[PDB]
Amino acid sequence: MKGDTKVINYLNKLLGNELVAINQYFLHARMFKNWGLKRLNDVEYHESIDEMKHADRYIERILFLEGLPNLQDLGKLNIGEDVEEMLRSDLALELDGAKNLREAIGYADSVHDYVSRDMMIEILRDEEGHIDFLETELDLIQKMGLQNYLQAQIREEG
Amino acid sequence: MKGDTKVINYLNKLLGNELVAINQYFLHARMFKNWGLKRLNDVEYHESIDEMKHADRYIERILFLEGLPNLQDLGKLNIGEDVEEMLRSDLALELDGAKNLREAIGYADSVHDYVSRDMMIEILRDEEGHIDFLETELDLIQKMGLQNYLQAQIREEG
Amino acid sequence: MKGDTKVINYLNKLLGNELVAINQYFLHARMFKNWGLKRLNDVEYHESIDEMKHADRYIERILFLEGLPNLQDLGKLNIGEDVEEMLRSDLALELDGAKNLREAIGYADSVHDYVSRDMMIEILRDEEGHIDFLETELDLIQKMGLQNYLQAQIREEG
Amino acid sequence: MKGDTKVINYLNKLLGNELVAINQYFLHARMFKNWGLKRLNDVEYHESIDEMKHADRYIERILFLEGLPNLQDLGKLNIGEDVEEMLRSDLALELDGAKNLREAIGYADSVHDYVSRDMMIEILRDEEGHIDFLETELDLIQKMGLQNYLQAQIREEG
Amino acid sequence: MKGDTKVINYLNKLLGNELVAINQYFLHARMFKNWGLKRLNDVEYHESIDEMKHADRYIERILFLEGLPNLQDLGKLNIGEDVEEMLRSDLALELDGAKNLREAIGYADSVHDYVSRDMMIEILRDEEGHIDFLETELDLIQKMGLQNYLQAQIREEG
Amino acid sequence: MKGDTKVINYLNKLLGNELVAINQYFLHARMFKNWGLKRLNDVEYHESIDEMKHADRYIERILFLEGLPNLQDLGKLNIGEDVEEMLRSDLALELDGAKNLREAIGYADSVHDYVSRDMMIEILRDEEGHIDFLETELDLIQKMGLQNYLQAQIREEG
Amino acid sequence: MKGDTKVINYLNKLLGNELVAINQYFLHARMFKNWGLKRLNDVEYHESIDEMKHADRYIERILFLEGLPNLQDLGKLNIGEDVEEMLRSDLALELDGAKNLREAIGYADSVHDYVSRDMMIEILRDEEGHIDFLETELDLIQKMGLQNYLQAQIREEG
Ligand code: HEM
Ligand code: HEM
Ligand code: HEM
Ligand SMILES: [Fe+2]
Ligand SMILES: [Fe+2]
Ligand SMILES: [Fe+2]
Ligand SMILES: [Fe+2]
Ligand SMILES: [Fe+2]
Ligand SMILES: [Fe+2]
Ligand SMILES: [Fe+2]
Ligand SMILES: [Fe+2]
Ligand SMILES: [Fe+2]
Ligand SMILES: [Fe+2]
Ligand SMILES: [Fe+2]
Ligand SMILES: [Fe+2]
Ligand SMILES: [Fe+2]
Ligand SMILES: [Fe+2]
Repeated sequence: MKGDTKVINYLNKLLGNELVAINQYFLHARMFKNWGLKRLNDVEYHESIDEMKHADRYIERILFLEGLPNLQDLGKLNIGEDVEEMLRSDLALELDGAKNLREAIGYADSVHDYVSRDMMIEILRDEEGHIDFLETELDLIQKMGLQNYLQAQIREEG
Repeated sequence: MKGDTKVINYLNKLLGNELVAINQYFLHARMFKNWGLKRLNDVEYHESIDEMKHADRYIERILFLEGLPNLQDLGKLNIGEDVEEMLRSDLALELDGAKNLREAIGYADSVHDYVSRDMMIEILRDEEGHIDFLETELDLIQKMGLQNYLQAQIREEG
Repeated sequence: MKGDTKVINYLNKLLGNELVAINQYFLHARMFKNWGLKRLNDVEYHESIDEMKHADRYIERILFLEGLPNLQDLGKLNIGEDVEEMLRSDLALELDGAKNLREAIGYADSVHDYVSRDMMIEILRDEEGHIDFLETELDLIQKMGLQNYLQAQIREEG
Repeated sequence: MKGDTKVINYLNKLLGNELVAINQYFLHARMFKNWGLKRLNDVEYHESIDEMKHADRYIERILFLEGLPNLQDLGKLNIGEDVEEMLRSDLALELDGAKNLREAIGYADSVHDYVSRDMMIEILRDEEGHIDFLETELDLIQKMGLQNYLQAQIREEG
Repeated sequence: MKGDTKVINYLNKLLGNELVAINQYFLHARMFKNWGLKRLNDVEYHESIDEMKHADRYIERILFLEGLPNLQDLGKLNIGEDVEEMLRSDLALELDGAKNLREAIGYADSVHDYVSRDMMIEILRDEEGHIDFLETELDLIQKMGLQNYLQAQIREEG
Repeated sequence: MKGDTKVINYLNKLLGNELVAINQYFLHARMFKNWGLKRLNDVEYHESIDEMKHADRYIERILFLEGLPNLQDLGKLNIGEDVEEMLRSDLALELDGAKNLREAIGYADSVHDYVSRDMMIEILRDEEGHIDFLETELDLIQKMGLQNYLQAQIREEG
Repeated sequence: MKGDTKVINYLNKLLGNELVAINQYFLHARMFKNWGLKRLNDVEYHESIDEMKHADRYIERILFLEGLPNLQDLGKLNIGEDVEEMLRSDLALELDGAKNLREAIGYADSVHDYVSRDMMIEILRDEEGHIDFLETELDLIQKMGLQNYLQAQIREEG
């Protein structure tokens, strides 16, 4: 079914955001793993799979609307060298992605692409969950101190 | 069965205490949840359900004694902005409720409403359990320090 | 994540509606229970739990958006003294809450709070179900007469 | 296999009757459902599925005999506004369909289309069951009165 | 263990009340059974067993306290000839027994027979349940009318 | 609950589209079945049930909003005589229905009928799935040729 | 453990190859899915997961050897517009990656990084499997013709 062109560009831009998050979350996960911060590896990994699922949804949707999914262009990763910095970097990235999502959802509505919209509202809801997680971790770091926070990441949560 | 009027007023006043505790405990629970203090959310939540059960018992009793349960008037919530302050506020509230309970139990005895009394002694026993919990948490905060105490709330207790 | 201020006020106002319905439905339930109208106790009780779930969702959302959930202010209960009057009162309350919900959903859309909106559309759908139930019961009362209607509430529905 | 032409016209006319009954029974079912007459929704719904099965049989038979099933022409629905009127309308419709069935069965016999006949005798037997149901309900309405009859439809039959 | 004499007289008087209720409830049950009011037979029967359990408790207690249980004197039965009258008669009897129970509980307290008291408060709680049942049935009779009430007793409650 | 009048007209028009699709899909299914194209019978049949579910949802919604579901008027069926033509006809019909859906969804939003909207967005999502299926089949016919395509429909897909 | 620098550059270059293959295989998979070539979607998807596992292994190894995994630079995707072209493009990519792998394995040996080597020989073995698959499919296309080949991709392999 021939989709609206500008909807497809939004879908590709959103896809672009997910491709960045996939990589940044996966590296972060395995950095934590290497450092033995077992709990942060499990969570960041599971957020990486999340973004993968999101990318898949965009890709299928773009293809269905008869556009060309763009997996070639990869935006800026910002990795960071310590826990706080890296969590903070993931948070900034989610915030920028939520902004793009808000814009695309409004536009899909105005051209009547209600199913693209509905898929996007779902993804936003997942993002908003990732945002909540990061914000919470970052405040815990400050409330309990970095040393206690790190000790609390050594074992996986059952 | 037509109950003693003053017993019904006591039952409504006790109900009023429970309605306050229901709300204060539930908000507290979800504040802790938001902060990621998973363990305090589970406990405060389970104390909220507790007060709900208490309210239900009062409501059924009032109705049985042919009075009018009063769910319209809600006393002062005192929420607080940090863990200690909020736990302390729950403790003051339980202490005031135990006081009212002691008074009502004595009175139900003197007008021979032994089953109202028996229900109330049971509830008091549950309150006394909540009091124990709060007092213990508050002392732990001081003995181990706030930072260690907070770290200890991150995971739920199995 | 810092939410829009006016969205938070709407969320608190909606929360306020749920707190009223929680109490009015619960008292109604136990009044029916006392009268031995077993079936109406089961349904009204299950609608009380429903509103509780709604309140919880608002509370968590407000907290997530970094506002202060307001459980202190409780609007007017209208209890009533016989079945019809009480059902009718629940119906008026749902109708006013649906009105507030419609307004809040429109506003959340225009400030791009699509997830608050999505949660609210879900709640509205549940309300619309409660409305359907009350309207149906009220018509049954008239079609079959009060005496037959009452006899039909004595046993629980399997 | 090339069927007799007039048999195919009969099969299409019978199909036409079923298409009317499908719709009239389904709307009736959901009207009862809306009114909370749970038992009448279950029965009328199950009669709707019944007519659907009948339509399917005609369609397959017409196709097998190499004719063109006609699903385009839809006869007059007569919906009605209250229980009696609607049940009575379903009864008149079944009576007219049984008449057409009797005629078609005789004709299929005389051109030796014994399997079309055999399918039709089966369908007639089901119709005769629907007729029995409607007649019984309509007499119950008069014998026990409308109010008692309505109360008796509120719960589904196990 | 030698009990207080006046406690034993109270226990015998309470026992006397239970012996009356045992018989009155059992006859009532089987009257309802004979009339085909299956539901009232089940409930009144189960209240008869209840009073039997109460009698047993008094008997064991009196014996333990070294007194002589008195099963010889049987107070006035008031049977009645129709449903209302008979239910009303059971209600008056429970009311008189609750009065005696209230008096005995106060006295057991003042002579420090706390376990006799504790057993009696339990029994009172069961009586208060029987009172609730009778009051409810009697109001249902008036609210729905005798004819509808009777029809509602024909089948047992699952 | 009294719905917006124009929403009800949209719901009836959408219902009208579903009634057409129900019949066109069902005949198509049994045509394929007759031709021994087992796989296309299973898929088209399952799309017929799909439209039935959609019709049911509209009917219940219209009734809830207190309008009159219209099952009397049936739009133009376009059946076709060979596989391609028939698939193509189903595709044109879905495309026209999606158009009407897009329009109705926008309007329900502007009069605040958010639950009608939410139901409609769901249905659109199902339609968009049917569209995908038809488009894919039609391209497969061209890519692999009609003879190979037909052979591939002989067995059902596990 | 501080690894050899040039081994880390090889590991990053190999990682780079995997990141390209991940994306190219995933898009290819969902293109096939969209076209209804169910079997090629399953296989290409499962090769995408394969490359992901490979990337993960490189990432963990680089981190262990104390280098910086590079997920920022993405080489040229070559997508293609029809089955042959796309399969052929995957084949050229695997061939270039096998070449880089052969070179890296020899070098790891000469600096005594035997475990990096051992991981790489394993990955090469998987690549060599992908190469086999693509070569076989491409020959099948020629031996049986494109139309027959396409028909053979419609159903998934059990
Ligand atoms: C007003 C703020 C309240 C909130 C936010 C709230 C919330 C909740 C929640 C989330 C549940 C769990 C739902 C479930 O059982 O699956 C629950 C259960 C329950 N609530 Fe409330 N509630 C409130 C007030 C009340 C009031 C006024 C009553 C009346 C007495 C009440 C009585 C109950 C009872 C009896 C249960 C079931 C307990 C159980 O068996 O687990 N609640 N509530
Ligand atoms: C036009 C208004 C119609 C409505 C509202 C409607 C509705 C429904 C519904 C809700 C179901 C149950 C879905 C399920 O099986 O889970 C159903 C089943 C079915 N319908 Fe329809 N339908 C309609 C017309 C038709 C027509 C024209 C046919 C063609 C003969 C048909 C044939 C069938 C068949 C064969 C089943 C499955 C029966 C079974 O095995 O349970 N229906 N319908
Ligand atoms: C580029 C760096 C990537 C890495 C290191 C990576 C890694 C992984 C790993 C280790 C798994 C788990 C394997 C398993 O399921 O057993 C996985 C799963 C998956 N990946 Fe990736 N991946 C990457 C990129 C992508 C991309 C670009 C996509 C395309 C959308 C994608 C889509 C998926 C999907 C759909 C799953 C299965 C999710 C599930 O059902 O559990 N990934 N990935
Ligand atoms: Fe995402
Ligand atoms: Fe995210
Ligand atoms: Fe309490
Ligand atoms: Fe408490
Ligand atoms: Fe609600
Ligand atoms: Fe509600
Ligand atoms: Fe039929
Ligand atoms: Fe019929
Ligand atoms: Fe007793
Ligand atoms: Fe008793
Ligand atoms: Fe549909
Ligand atoms: Fe469709
Ligand atoms: Fe690989
Ligand atoms: Fe490979």
